[PDB]
Amino acid sequence: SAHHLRVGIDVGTHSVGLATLRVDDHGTPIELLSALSHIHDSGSAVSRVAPDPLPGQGSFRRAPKCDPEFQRFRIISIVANLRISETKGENRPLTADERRHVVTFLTEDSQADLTWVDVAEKLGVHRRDLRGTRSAARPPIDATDRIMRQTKISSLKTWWEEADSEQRGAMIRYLYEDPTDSECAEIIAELPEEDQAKLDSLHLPAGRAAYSRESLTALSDHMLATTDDLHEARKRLFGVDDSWAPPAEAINAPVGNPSVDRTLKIVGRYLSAVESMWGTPEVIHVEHVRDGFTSERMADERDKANRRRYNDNQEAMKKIQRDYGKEGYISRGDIVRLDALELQGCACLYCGTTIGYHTCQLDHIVPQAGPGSNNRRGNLVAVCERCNRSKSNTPFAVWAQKCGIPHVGVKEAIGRVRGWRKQTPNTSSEDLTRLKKEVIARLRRTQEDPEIDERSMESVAWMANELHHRIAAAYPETTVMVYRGSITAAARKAAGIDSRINLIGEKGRKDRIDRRHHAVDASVVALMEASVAKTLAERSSLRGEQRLTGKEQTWKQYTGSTVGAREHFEMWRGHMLHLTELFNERLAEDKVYVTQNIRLRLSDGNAHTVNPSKLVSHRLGDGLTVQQIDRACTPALWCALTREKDFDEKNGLPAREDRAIRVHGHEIKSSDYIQVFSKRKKTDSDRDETPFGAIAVRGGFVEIGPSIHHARIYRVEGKKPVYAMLRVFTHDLLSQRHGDLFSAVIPPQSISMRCAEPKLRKAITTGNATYLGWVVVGDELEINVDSFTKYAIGRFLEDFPNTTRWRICGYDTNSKLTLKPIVLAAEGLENPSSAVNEIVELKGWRVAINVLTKVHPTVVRRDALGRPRYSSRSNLPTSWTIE
Ligand SMILES: [Mg+2]
Ligand SMILES: [Mg+2]
Ligand SMILES: [Mn+2]
Ligand SMILES: [Mn+2]
Ligand SMILES: [Zn+2]
Repeated sequence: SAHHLRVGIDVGTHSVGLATLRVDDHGTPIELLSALSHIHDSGSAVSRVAPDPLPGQGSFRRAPKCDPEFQRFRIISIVANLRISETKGENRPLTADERRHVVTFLTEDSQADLTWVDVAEKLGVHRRDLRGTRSAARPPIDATDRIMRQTKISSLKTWWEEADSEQRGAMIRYLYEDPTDSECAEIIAELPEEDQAKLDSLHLPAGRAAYSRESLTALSDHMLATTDDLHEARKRLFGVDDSWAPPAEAINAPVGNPSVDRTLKIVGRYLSAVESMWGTPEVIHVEHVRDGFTSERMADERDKANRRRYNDNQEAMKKIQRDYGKEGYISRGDIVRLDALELQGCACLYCGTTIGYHTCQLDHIVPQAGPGSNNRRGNLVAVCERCNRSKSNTPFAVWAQKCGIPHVGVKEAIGRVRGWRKQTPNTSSEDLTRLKKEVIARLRRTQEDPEIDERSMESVAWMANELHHRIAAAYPETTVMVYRGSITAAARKAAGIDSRINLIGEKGRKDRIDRRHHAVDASVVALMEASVAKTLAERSSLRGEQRLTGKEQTWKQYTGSTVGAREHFEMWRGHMLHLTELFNERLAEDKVYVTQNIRLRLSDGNAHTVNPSKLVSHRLGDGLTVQQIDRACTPALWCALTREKDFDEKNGLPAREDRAIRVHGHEIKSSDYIQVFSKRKKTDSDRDETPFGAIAVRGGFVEIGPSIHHARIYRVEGKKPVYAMLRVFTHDLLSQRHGDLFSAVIPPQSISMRCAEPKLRKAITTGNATYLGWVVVGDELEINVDSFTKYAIGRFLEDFPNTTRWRICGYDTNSKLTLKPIVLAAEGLENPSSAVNEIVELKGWRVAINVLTKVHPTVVRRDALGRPRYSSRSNLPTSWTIE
C-alpha cells in the first residue's frame, strides 16, 4: 500500500535523470524510492505506415504530424473546443465565421508568440468571456511552418517563403518519408551543395497522426464550417459512436531522431519498471531540455551561438561603460533604454517628443495582470517622462484613446515604428522585422497580458507536447506535466538547497562535474506543485521588472500574493529540505545509480565502404614467416598454410620449389603468389609485422579495428595464472548471427584468434585456457583502485580518490582495456591536471587485462531501475566477478 508516487524525469541531450518519490497525504517526501542518471550511449518499404483506422479510410496511410494538414487540423480542432460566454450561465461555441477568422489569425505568423488574450481581442470579446482553453495553455501554431521559416538553410527557407500550400505539403512529405513527386528533388538538387549537406540537420515536428491526410482535411474543413468539435465531427462524417477512440503511439515509438528515441526508450522502460515495482504513479513530471535534443551537434551550435550572445552583450555593457561613464552595475534597463533610443531616433514613441539617455524612461506597452510584466524586448519602448506618468498601468491603446495629448495615438505610434531602421553593422533585418511586428501588435492591444499561472512554466516545445501525449495516454490515471528546462535550477535556488547536496565537486561552478546531478534534477521536478510553479514564474517575472528598473531587487521576498500561496511555498521549501536529507542519505548508501545501456546486438552496420588498402604479394616458394602467415588474406589460405607438414609454430614455412597447396579448389604452387595484409610501404619488409584485424574486399583489404562485438576473458592456467582476452570481431559472428553470440565458436583460422595474444592462442588450442565470462563496451567495472599509485591513473586518484566505478570505452590493444570514470563528467573540469584530463577527457585509463584482473574487479550489470543484477530467469546479462 502506497499513498502517493511522484515520478520525475530530467531530459538532457546525452542523459535522462530519473527519480521516483513517495510522499505522505500532505506532500512531505517520506522516501526516495529511486534516483539514477541514465547516460546515452553515443514501393517495397516506407510506407510501412499503419492505415487510417476510421471506417472507409483504411486504404489511406496515416499522415506524419509534420504534415501541414495535420498542423492545420490540430489548430482547428483546438479552436473547435473554444467557447464564448455572452451570458453568465451559458457558453456557446465559436461560430463558423469566428472560427475562420481565428484560424486565419493563428496562421498569419507561425513565429508570433501569442496568448489567449490576443485571440480574445481578435474575436472581440473580453478574455474572461473565452473558455475551452494537454489542454492548450497557449494558442497553437503551425510548428512545421515555424521551423521552415527559422531554418539556417537559406535556399530552402527562401523556396518555402515563395509559396504554396500544395508545394509546401508535397515538400514536407518528400523530406519526411516519401521520395517521389519528381518536382523534388529537382528543387533539392538545384539547391547549393552546402545547404543540401545541411538538410539532414532539419528537424520536422515528430509523431505519426491517428488519421490520414484525407480524414484530417475532411475533419478540418467540417469543423471550420460548423460548430462541431472533433468528437461530433467524427460521428457525423464517419459514423463512429461515442466510445470510438483512436489508439495513441507508445512512449517508445521511434520518431527518427537518435537522442529523442533513446530518451523515449529510457522513459518508457523506466515508467514500466516503476509501475510494476511500486504501483501506478500519481504524478509524472518531466523537465524538458531547452534547447535542445535536436542533436548534439545542433546543441553545440546553440552553445556557440550562446557564446556569441554572451560576448556581444558584454560588449554592450562595455559600450555603456565608456560612453556614459557608468559606474559598477549596468542593468538590462540601461541596455534596453539605449537600444530603444537609437532605434526610435531619440524620440518618444508615444508623442514623438525628443528624449535622451537622461530624460527617457522605459515603459511596458502592455501591462500584465498580477505580479510582474512581460519583459520581452518587443514590449519595451523609450518614452518621455510625461507620457509614461500619464499612461500609468494602462494599455497603450486605451490610454491613447482618451489621453488627449497631441501627437499621441495608435496610428502615430505605428507610423513611428515603421520608420525604424537597422542602425547596426551585420544586424539581421529578420529580427528587426519580427520586433516591429510585435511592437505594432502590442500598440494595438486593449487588454492586459494575462496573469501568470501554473502553466506559465509548462514547455511549449513540440516534442514536449508529444511526450505529454504519449505518457498521459500510457498512464491515464496519472497527471502529467512537462515543464521548461529552467524550472529545476529555479527551484533549487529558491529552496536554497543547491549547496546541501553531497555531490562530487565544489559549490558551485557553472557546469557540474558529478553525473548524479540529473538524478537531483529529476527528484526536484517530481516534487513540483502547481502553486509553486506559479510563484516561481512570478518571481522570475518580477526579477525581470526590477532588472529593467536597475534598482534594488526585492523579488526574492516574493513567495505568493495570497496567504495560501505563501503557505504552499513555505511548505514546499520544507519538502525540498527533506528531499535533500533523503538524497544525501541515499548517496551515502551508494544507491544513486549512473547507468548506461550495453550493446548486445551485432553491428548493422559494416556496410559502409572504405578505400581498400593494397594487399602484399609473396612468392610461396621463397617461404613465409609465422607473422606473414597469420596475416593471410583469407582464413582458408591460413588453413592451407598451417596444414602443411613442414609448418613450424616459430619458423613458419621453409623455402621449397615443390610446394603445392589447395585453397578453395585452386592449386597454389611455389612459383605462385599468396597475398597478406600489410600496413608497410611494400618497399619495406613485413617479415616481423604482427597481425591486425582486417578483411579482404574488392581491390585489397580494410581494417576492422573498432568493429569488435565483445571480449571473452580467459584464464591461462599456471604455474603463474595469466589472464588474457579474446576480442571477437563482429565479422566473425555473422554466420552465427541467429544464435548465442557469446558461445559461438571462434576457429583458429578466424581473424579474431589470429589477432589474439599468442600465449592465449596457444592456451586455447591446447585446452589450457578457461572461459571466465564476457564483456562489452559500455559495461561497468567495479574496481579496487588501492594498488594503483603509479603513472597517470595514480595522479588522477590523488584528485579523485576512491574512484571505483569505471566504464569500458574500447579495447586499446589485444591485451589492454580502455576505461573512463562513470560518475565524472568531462564537461565540469575546471583547470584540471594532465593526468585528470588524460584519464577523463582524452586517452582514458589504459590498463592491461592481467594487471586489471589481478585485483579481481566485478562486471556490473544493471536493470531498468539501475539496480545490480546478480541472477536472471530471463537469461539477461548478469553481474559477475572476474576470478
Ligand atoms: Mg510605465
Ligand atoms: Mg503586472
Ligand atoms: Mn534539466
Ligand atoms: Mn539534466
Ligand atoms: Zn511622450
